[PDB]
Amino acid sequence: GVLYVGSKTKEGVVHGVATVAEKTKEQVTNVGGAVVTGVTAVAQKTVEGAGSIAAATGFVKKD
Amino acid sequence: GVLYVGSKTKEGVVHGVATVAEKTKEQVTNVGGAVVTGVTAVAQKTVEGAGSIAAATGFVKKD
Amino acid sequence: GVLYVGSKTKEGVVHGVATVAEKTKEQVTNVGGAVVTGVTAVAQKTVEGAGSIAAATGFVKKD
Amino acid sequence: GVLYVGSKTKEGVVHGVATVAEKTKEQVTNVGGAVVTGVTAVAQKTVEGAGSIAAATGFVKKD
Amino acid sequence: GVLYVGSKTKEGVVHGVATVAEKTKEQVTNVGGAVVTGVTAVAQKTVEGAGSIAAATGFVKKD
Amino acid sequence: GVLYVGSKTKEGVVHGVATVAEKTKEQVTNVGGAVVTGVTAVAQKTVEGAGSIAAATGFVKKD
Repeated sequence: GVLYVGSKTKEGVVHGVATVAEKTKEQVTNVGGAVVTGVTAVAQKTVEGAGSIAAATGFVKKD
Repeated sequence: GVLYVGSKTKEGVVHGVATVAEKTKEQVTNVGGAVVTGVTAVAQKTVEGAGSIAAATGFVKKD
Repeated sequence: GVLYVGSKTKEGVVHGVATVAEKTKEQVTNVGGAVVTGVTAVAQKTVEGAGSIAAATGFVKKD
Repeated sequence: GVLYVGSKTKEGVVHGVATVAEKTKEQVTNVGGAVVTGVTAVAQKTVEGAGSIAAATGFVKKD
Repeated sequence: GVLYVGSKTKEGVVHGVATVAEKTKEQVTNVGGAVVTGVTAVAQKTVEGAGSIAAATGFVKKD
Repeated sequence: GVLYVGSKTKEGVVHGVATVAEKTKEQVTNVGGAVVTGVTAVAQKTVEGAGSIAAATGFVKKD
C-alpha cells in the first residue's frame, strides 16, 4: 500500500502521557509499549506476526 | 490500498492520556500499548497476524 | 480501497482520555490498547487476522 | 479629565479611506488632515486654540 | 488630563489610505497632513496654538 | 498630562498609504507631512505654536 501523511501546521503543542498522584502509600507507574507522541505522530504496523507488546503491571501484595 | 492524510492547521493543541489521583492508598497506573497522540496522529495496521497488544493490570491483593 | 482525509482547521484543541479521582482507597487506572488522539486522528485496520487488543483490568482482592 | 479606552478584541480587520475611480479624464484625490485608522483608534483634542485643519481641494479649470 | 489606551488584540489587520485610479488623463494624489494608521493608533493634540495642517491641492489648469 | 498606550497584540499587519494608478498621462503623487504608520502608532502634539505642516500639490498646467 501507500501511506501519505502531509501536515502543514504552525504553533503546535502536544502533550503525551501525563500522570499525577499525590498523598498515596504505594505508587506504581508503568508506561510504554508503543507510546508515540509528536506534532506529526505516525505509527504503522506496530505488531506483525505472532509478536506481542504487553505493557502489564502485576501488582500482587499477597499478604 | 492508499491512505492519504492531509492536515493544514494553525495553533493546534493536543493532550493525550492524562490521569490525576489524590488522597488514595494504593495507586497503580498502566498506560501504553498503542497510545498515539499528536496534532496529526495516524495509526494503521496496529496488529497483523496472531499478534496481541495487552495493556493489562493484574491487581490481586489476595489477603 | 482509497481513504482520503483532508482537514483544514484553525485553532483546534483536543483532549483525549482524562481521568480524575479523589479521596479513595484503592486506585487502578489502565489506559491504552488503541488510544488515538489528535486534531486529525485516523485509525485504519486496527486488528487484522486472529489478533487481539485487550485493555483489561483483573481486579481481584480475593480476601 | 480622564479618558480610558480598553479594547479586548480578537481577529479585527479595519479599512480606513478607500477610493476607487475608473475611466475618467481628470482625477484629483486629496486625503488627510486628521485621518486616524486602526483596530483601536483614539483621537483627542485634534484642534486647540485658533488652529485649523483644512483638507481642501481648489479645483478651478477656469477655461 | 490622563489618557489611557490599553489594547489586547490578536491577529489584527489594518489598511490606512488606499487610492486606486485607472484609465484617466491627469492624476493628482495628495495624501498626508496628520495620517495615523496602525493596530493601535492614537493621536492627541494634533494642532495647538495658531498652527495649521493644510493638505491642500490647488489644481488649476487655467487654459 | 499623562498619555499611556499599552498594546499586547499577536500577528499584526498594517498598511499605511497605498496609491495605485495605471494608464494615465500625468502622474503627481505627494505623500508625507505627518504620516505615521505601525502596529502601535502614536502621534502627540504634531504642531505647537505658529508652525505649519502643508502637504500641498500646486498642479498648474497653465497652457
